[PDB]
Amino acid sequence: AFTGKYEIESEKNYDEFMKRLALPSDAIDKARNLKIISEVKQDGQNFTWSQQYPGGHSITNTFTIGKECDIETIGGKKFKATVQMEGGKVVVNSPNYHHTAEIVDGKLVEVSTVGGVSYERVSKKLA
Repeated sequence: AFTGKYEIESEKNYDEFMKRLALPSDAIDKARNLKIISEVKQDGQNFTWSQQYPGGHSITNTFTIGKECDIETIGGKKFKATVQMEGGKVVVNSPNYHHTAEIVDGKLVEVSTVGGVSYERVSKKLA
């Protein structure tokens, strides 16, 4: 039930996640809260997701419910994944990039996780 604009206003664990994720120090330090606008669109059961740092970099993805998709989150780490959806909550699972998203209380809740360290994150809606 995404289909809308979203703003991201907080994350939790950009030091432990990033240590393992593997970014150089300057990138880690600025990421602390380089703010991001997020947005999603859907056709029938084909989702089109989009997170955008104002900076040149962006994390755009596109995937189907059920069936199968591929992800390339930060860079040089293409994955394969069988997105599924259960309740009003999408999940995705990858060799080393679990991810999920959720709608509750007219808000968008979201996570990313890597077999040990999690990176819960939350977002506002604006459409």
